Amino acid sequence: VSSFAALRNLKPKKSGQHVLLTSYYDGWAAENKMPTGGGEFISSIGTATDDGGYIAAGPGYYWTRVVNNNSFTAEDFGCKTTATPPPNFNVLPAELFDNTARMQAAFNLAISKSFKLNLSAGTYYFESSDTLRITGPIHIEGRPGTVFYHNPSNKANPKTDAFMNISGCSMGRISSINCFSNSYLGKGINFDRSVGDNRKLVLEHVYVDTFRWGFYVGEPECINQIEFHSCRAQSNYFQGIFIESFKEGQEYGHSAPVHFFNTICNGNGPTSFALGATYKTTKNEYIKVMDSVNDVGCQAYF
Amino acid sequence: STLVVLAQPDGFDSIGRVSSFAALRNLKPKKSGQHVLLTSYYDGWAAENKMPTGGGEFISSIGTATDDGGYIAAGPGYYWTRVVNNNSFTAEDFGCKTTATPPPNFNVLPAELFDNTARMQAAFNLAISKSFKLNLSAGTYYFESSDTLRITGPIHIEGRPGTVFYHNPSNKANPKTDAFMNISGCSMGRISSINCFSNSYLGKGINFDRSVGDNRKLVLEHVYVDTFRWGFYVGEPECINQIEFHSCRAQSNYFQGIFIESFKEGQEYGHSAPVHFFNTICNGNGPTSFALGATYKTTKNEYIKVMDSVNDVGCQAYFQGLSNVQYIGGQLSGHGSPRNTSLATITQCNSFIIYGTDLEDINGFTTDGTAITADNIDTIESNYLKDISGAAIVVSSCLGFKIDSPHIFKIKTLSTIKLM
Amino acid sequence: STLVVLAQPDGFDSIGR
Repeated sequence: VSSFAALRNLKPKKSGQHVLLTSYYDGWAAENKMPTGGGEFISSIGTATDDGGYIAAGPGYYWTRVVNNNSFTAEDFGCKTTATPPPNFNVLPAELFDNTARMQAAFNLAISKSFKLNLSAGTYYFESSDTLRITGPIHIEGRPGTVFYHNPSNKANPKTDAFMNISGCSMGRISSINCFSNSYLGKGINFDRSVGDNRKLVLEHVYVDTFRWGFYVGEPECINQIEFHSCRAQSNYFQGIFIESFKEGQEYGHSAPVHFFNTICNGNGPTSFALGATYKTTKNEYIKVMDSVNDVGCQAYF
Repeated sequence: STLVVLAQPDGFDSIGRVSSFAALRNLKPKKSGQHVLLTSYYDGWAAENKMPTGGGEFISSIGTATDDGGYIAAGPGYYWTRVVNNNSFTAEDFGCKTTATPPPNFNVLPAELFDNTARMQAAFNLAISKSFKLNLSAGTYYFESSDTLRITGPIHIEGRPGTVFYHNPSNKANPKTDAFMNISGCSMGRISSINCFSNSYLGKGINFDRSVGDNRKLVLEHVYVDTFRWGFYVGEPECINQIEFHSCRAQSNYFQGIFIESFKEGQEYGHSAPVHFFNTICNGNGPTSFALGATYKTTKNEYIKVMDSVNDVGCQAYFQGLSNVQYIGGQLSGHGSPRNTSLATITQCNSFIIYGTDLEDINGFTTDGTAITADNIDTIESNYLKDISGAAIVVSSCLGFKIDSPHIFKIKTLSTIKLM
Repeated sequence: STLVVLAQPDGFDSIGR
């Protein structure tokens, strides 16, 4: 079978057939690259919810992937990578395909079935009004060169909306990812208790650059016993790490303990260039980066 | 004509398959070197709601070899061997099964009871012998056997969030003290992301021994041990040199979460050294009032009294006869009001150092079993001065003890540190 | 006839490598 859409249109004669899917999209050969996202599928007669990865549905039948070694790749869900842009201020990648909805379907499969998600090198681009959510324990493993690039153009509040939200991820691991935005807007990764506590989550080689805040925590009891190993927060507009369990006049609360091992915060804070900069969105709107002409910051705030 | 059928988009379905591993045992080859496909280890997955598992590709040989139930399927005068990819394989390749995870309540068993002990022993043997990594899937593996599961050499084991090992001690010869899992000789191994529990307050979770050799640089990561009698047990010298615990948890065990005792009184001196704990937690270990009154009902309808005596006490962690021990980060806490003499007890060690560990919530007792309240506090200080009890951390005959400045709270016993 | 050969439990062997 040539592509995932062709698979949706392929009607089986009997439940339990095995077929081969070469690649998720066709036309790799006219380009200069190899097929990706293919695999082996088995048919069933009945109804099921199409997923875009694991399950391909037609009228009265569906096809399910055979998953090997309890793991899969984001390409299995139709995500695409491209060449990485430089870290300069308003610079976007060369091709702009939005991966948010397909990557959300991939995260949902990894949390539901407890498969490990394998990411490849290159940049995944994200330009969506929705935040990417992790809502349970998960294994994610990238490669040296795995990049998540966030465009805040479509967010309802670009300055404060989060790119990625993590909640309830006990005993998970997330390794080898580089998130950056080139905008001085938004939160890189936001931790919440909207699902539960991230009780023994481990982040390893996670890098967050050029947002407004890199790692953000703003409520109690949501990062108990979290661990950061070899992580980096760099060149963010206010702080690299911002943890604030409660504000003035609010009920006391905390999270405890918190462990940082060989993590670096470097270059966070308003520079004179940043103070004067204006961000140009893909809809040709202009967003003033500064809040006030007297902005100051720090590397880490606990 | 037939090539036209084969070249259709669904032509791969016209290739045949072997339906199960037993069918593979009965498949006689015509010639050594044939290749065949095995759909799944067991058949009948389609009548259920779930996908094939444990299949792969096999190659035939003419001769004799010892069957494994995984790697090699043998018949009379021939056999079949799996093709293994990326030097790794899964427990399903050996016929293991998973089921839905029970809640952590006291005498609650899973819904389906298939015993995985002999097949998991075969898989461990293949991983140690050939140096392949073993991949485990989510769900519970159930274990109910008179034999302990043994690891006897260096190994890589990698589970998933939700991988559970459930142990039923009904068939053990001595349920109260028999180990579920024995580790020995595992230098440079790694074991990660496993949750073992028993719901019985009986047995040892993971026992370390020198029956094969030293566990010289074994690394345990995200290994949880719950509701046994002891979570991690060490009971002889020179068997955990340079071991490492990363992000591990021992929780709700009857006496201790961590029990290390190189030698007892009147025995020759010995130790293991160094020992490294990083961000590990022991919590809720010790005899609770429910546990003191509980009785375990076995699958054979026998009743086993959980208590040893009505004055049972415990602690979160117990270290004896060690040297150069570092406890970095982590937590030790008595959540649930178990009866504890202390949170940590240290005896006859050399250089025990605690860096910023979180200590909290102790419900204090003496070694006899006397509750330590305000009303009798003065009496305690007179009559139990020489007892190994009465503090959040009790230190006895330790050279080079050191604790920095952690946050401590809810200490309802006589003192915070006791030195003796 | 050849389809019957290919559909046997050891049919994958008849593919060359």
